[PDB]
Amino acid sequence: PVHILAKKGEVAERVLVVGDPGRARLLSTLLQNPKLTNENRGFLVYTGKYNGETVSIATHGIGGPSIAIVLEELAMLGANVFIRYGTTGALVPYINLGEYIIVTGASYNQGGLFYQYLRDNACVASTPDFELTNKLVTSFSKRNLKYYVGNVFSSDAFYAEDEEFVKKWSSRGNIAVEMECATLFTLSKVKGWKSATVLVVSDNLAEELEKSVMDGAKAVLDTLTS
Amino acid sequence: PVHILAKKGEVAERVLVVGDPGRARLLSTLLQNPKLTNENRGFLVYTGKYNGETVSIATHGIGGPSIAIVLEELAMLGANVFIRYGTTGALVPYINLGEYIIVTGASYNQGGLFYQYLRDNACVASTPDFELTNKLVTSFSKRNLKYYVGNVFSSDAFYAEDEEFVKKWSSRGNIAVEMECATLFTLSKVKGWKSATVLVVSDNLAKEELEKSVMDGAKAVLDTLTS
Amino acid sequence: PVHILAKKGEVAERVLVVGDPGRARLLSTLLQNPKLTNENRGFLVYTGKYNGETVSIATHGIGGPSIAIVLEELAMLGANVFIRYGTTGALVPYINLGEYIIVTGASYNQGGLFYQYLRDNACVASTPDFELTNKLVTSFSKRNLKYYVGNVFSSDAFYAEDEEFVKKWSSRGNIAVEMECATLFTLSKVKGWKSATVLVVSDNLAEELEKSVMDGAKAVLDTLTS
Amino acid sequence: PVHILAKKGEVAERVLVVGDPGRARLLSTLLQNPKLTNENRGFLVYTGKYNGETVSIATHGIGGPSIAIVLEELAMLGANVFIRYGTTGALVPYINLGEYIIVTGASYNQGGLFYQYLRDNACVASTPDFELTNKLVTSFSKRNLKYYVGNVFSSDAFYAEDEEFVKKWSSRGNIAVEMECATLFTLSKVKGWKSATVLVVSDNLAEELEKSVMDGAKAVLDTLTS
Amino acid sequence: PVHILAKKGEVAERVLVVGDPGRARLLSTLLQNPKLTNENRGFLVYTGKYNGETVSIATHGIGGPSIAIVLEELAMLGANVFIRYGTTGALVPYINLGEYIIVTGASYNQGGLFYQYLRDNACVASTPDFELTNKLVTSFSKRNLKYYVGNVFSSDAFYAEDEEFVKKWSSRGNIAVEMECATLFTLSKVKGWKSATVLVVSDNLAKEELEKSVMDGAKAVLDTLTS
Amino acid sequence: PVHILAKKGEVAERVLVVGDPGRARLLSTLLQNPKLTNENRGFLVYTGKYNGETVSIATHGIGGPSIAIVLEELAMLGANVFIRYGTTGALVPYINLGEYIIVTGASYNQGGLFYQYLRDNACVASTPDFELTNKLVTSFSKRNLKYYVGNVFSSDAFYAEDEEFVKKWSSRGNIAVEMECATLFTLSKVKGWKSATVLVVSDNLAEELEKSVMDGAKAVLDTLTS
Repeated sequence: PVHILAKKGEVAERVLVVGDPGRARLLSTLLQNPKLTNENRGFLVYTGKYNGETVSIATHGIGGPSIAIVLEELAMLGANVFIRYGTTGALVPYINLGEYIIVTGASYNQGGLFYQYLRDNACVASTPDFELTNKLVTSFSKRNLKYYVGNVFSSDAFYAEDEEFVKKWSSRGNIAVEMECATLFTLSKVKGWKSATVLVVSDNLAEELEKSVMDGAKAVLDTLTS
Repeated sequence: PVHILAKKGEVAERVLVVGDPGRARLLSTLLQNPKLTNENRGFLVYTGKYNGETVSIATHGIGGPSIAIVLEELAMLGANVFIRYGTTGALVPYINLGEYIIVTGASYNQGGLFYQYLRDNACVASTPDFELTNKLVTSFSKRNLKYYVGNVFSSDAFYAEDEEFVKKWSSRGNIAVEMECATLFTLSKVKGWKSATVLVVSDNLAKEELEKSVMDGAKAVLDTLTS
Repeated sequence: PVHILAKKGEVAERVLVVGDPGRARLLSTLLQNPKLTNENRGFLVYTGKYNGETVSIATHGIGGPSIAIVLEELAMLGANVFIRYGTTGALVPYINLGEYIIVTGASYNQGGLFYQYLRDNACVASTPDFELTNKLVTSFSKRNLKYYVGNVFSSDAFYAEDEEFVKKWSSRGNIAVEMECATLFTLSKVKGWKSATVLVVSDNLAEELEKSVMDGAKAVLDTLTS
Repeated sequence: PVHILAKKGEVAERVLVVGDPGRARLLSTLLQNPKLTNENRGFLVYTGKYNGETVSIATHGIGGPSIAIVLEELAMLGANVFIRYGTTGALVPYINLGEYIIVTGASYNQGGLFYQYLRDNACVASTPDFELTNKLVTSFSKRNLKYYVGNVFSSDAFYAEDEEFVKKWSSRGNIAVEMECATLFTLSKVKGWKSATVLVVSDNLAEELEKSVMDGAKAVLDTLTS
Repeated sequence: PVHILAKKGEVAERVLVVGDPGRARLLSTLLQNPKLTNENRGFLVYTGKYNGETVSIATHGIGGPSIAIVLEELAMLGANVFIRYGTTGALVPYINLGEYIIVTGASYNQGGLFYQYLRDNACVASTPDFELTNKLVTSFSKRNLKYYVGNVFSSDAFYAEDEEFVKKWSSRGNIAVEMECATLFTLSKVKGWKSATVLVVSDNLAKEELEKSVMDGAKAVLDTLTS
Repeated sequence: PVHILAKKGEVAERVLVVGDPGRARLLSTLLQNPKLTNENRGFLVYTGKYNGETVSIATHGIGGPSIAIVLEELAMLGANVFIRYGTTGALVPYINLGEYIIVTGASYNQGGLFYQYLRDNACVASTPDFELTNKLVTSFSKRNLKYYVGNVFSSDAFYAEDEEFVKKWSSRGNIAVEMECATLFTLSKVKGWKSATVLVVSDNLAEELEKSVMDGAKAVLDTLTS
């Protein structure tokens, strides 16, 4: 690997991936004896223990191309189970800020990265691992956290204008919008990794936040070590 | 409707859909007082009771265009919950004939029917209802039936040649191939219906037996539909 | 064959295909000594004689994927000449219910089945056999039937909405809409089969009907056996 | 019109179009009292009489974009019936040099010009006028000419390489390759013009020629004026 | 070649290409001892000298398919440097009729000719040779001619309707529209030829005069080609 | 802006953008009185003076989606001139490590981000600003640095396999491969910003490095303030 410079044995098989390096550092506090194993290119990676298991928390930056690079290199270092923990904008009225969304699939526009990996324009089912996702639901339910289960649209252009945005994507079965779930799910299916995702609603297109991010992180870490 | 000619209220809200009219007839014997509510164009639809609950068993033919028409017309007659029960060809070697596959998503080639409904070529997530699919897993487990959970490729050309077929679709996360799950899942997401699918493995690309497998799984699906 | 379980020798080289099993059974009364050679999966197939030749009438269901399977299996049993006889909705105001349309070509949205068979998105000319089609015109003339010759749009989504449907397809040279001739024509040109199509107008998007179907069926049978 | 500077009244309703200015000049000798009504940009157009009717012979250059412009301008001047007469390379072994191909449809790769005119990638049936085409068959028969009826592939890249060229297009129902009938047919169906095409085989990818061109030209003129 | 029927060595390595045969003839009078090296199919090609250097002026007709054939055949006859000199319609209001546009790149709709040459739908950068384009800017500046530098949209359908034409292409970084730059640039990149383009503005979508503009710019192009 | 939290007046009109936060910090040393104006999400942005002008050095992360976000927000804060300074893998034999490439255009696979911004699949010319790029050449020439001018392929999948990679892209006129030039150029053309790019060759697919990066940075800063 040329972006994540951690040595083999420094990355755990179980990894919690976040887009914001700042969140990676903040969540490392939930691990026992956390150690920084990479800082190159801003991709902070911490490794420690939790619930009798070794786990790593890694930064993936923003966008499909960026997360694909991080997942590929972490895998080269031993990782094989990834749970995405990010933020999202809800596309439906009833979901409130600070609540969570457990992702069941990802809609996306074809092209670029997908074409290079799949070699044609087939719409391959972009879904998380069945069992891992159910473990997430169980964990969030045990911690009495309010969540919704559903598909999300993985956008590549956060600023491209679309006057029909909310109605378009929500009418297509998506309850939220984010940017890297489709890449995570599809690449994992091709590579044989087990992946899932949970998002914190930080906006609704249709301190309390710190509490939300922290609460959800504990639930994800429980899932990763169960 | 112009294809399904059922009379007012003859169709249940929950429907078990199959591609073979012969299977619809056969499975209708699992229902209490089954009645033939439609026979037009060969699309046999029966309605009766299972565990005290009213349900229908409907024929959808072969292919996306056919199942789309049947789902649209059943919905106009009052249906809003659909569980497809079909046959499939496995794409991986560890799955045996007669076992079952509970579908979690569907891969497909874009264009045609999807372009007309979606209005562009976006790859909209073609997935079943989460809750309903989990209920199916529970039902099959309770009846000690051997199943696998995974995605399938919904093909439009049964006889089209592809020398790299198995490796291509299996390397893409699909464990089996059939022809209408992608249409079922996507149209349901768009129209607001709750759908799911269970398939009986009849071939592995990697009669008494088949009928027994079909009958055993049908009970598990019906349990789910009336739960 | 997996869906049509007729024994080889029971399917004629000349086949009249219809989408409705009910029409197959009704039209079988026009043959001499008809025998049901298949009913599996609802695909009724009858074989008998008409003006000195053996002919089969087969059901193809609805949609490209369905007719493709039926055609491939009938061919594996010995069929090589197909004439589709179905229903259609006119796209132009001057065509009346009960009249006929002899098809000269089919417009279609590419993808799916065409991509699997052609291996790319080329717009292969989807046309019927020239000779067979002219014989159809001659047969319908001889019987004094009212027909029109033109292209049709083979739709894959009967219920999908399009606010400009009639204007769009009629301005693209199509005079009616149906669902399987694009598949019939293209697959035939690829496999080397001789095919054609006649449609009965049952709607105009822009007793008598029973007689319309029967009258045109006789014209089609004369052609198949000419 | 911007490219064809003929004055209105100088272009006939019936037009024989050829790609080579030189063939336009040569074939003008078959008309009575021919007059050059345009030479701008090399697009020679001649107008005269033949068996009681006024007819024009026009040059269309090479390629879809070129013929599209010429057709649009000839139409703005009063033309509404077009018959292309060009050269082609056979894709099947039994067709010999000097023989003719009466075109029934055109296969093409979508995009560019078709996207600009149709507004999306729909595979609109690219076929000639049914009546006009049958009249061509009759005319060529009467003159005892050797012809074949079939589809052709309208290529946009004469020199692009394709190791499977002949096998691919011949297996797709095409018996010859040319460059502008897909444009001719589709644009005609959209604009409401009546069009057809006959080609002289000058190569087989799978004195005498001068006479072949002249013989078929007479057949085409009889059709245009029938 | 089967379209350009020139005899051995009658075509120069450097060629000024134009779409109008009439312009080729007219500009040939700027050359020392001009000779007509081809007239087949109307594609007039002349060869002569300019500033002691041998050069050719060739006709390419209209559209990508036509210019591709002509460029391929000229290259088979020894040409490897091409500068297109055509006419264009401006897409922005500040450019006046008779002024010039030195092209830096070409926008285009995919498919057809590009698919056959590139073998897929990748958007390969359709740009001219950097060095040659800079030489054109210098040449035009030396002759005090009014020019603008920018990208153009290479259209395949002159008469196809588009109610949002000007705003669409101008908002996409294009300052003018014509029909064969995309083909010229892309084919040249693939075949190893050095190409560039200069256009005379004959219309703004936002005879004596035109001929003068055409003549003045032709000298600047010829200076560049023989530099 | 929600990713780059710098206040208006804290970002200069002229910006040098790099993918690696580490390079942003290292190059800030070349500015007079540099100040850190943003660190949120790891997107380090420094602002200072150079050659009598105010300039900013900003981090854009990896990939089209990531750089699009950074450019959009910097623009919202006043930036309008951007020069990309990154690393690349050469696709041609003759270019050596440590040397530079001044980009004249970017090839790319359509889809995702481009579709969302352009609203269809047109291949819009992805080129840098003419004048700015020439200023770069002048600046690199004045500092006696070895550079090559040419197009690059902007890949979205750094790890997707392609056995024909080098020959494919180099035969298409690209001399190097990177990941965000196409997004930079195209978005700038749409938004009206002036952009350019120079890359340091760090690999050839067909301390000394520190020196190369530093030398090139001075040349880019000269260009930005000229």
